[PDB]
Amino acid sequence: DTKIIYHMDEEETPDLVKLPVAPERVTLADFKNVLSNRPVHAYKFFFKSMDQDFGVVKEEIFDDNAKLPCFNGRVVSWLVLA
Repeated sequence: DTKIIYHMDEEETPDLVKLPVAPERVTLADFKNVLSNRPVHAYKFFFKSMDQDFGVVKEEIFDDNAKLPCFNGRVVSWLVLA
């Protein structure tokens, strides 16, 4: 029910995936499990979100059970190595 586009440092273009789960209740784990071909543990994972005080920001999220920020119905992410 929910589509996250994500960016890689070493890719000309962003990827776009859809997860079964709903826009809420969708969590870092969901996203991670859809990336079986990638070495997930080596990455950091930032998500575009709206902070009520500073506006648009790239929020880092590290807990598998953390809901993912949605920017206008859309989850937008950046993967980075440690």
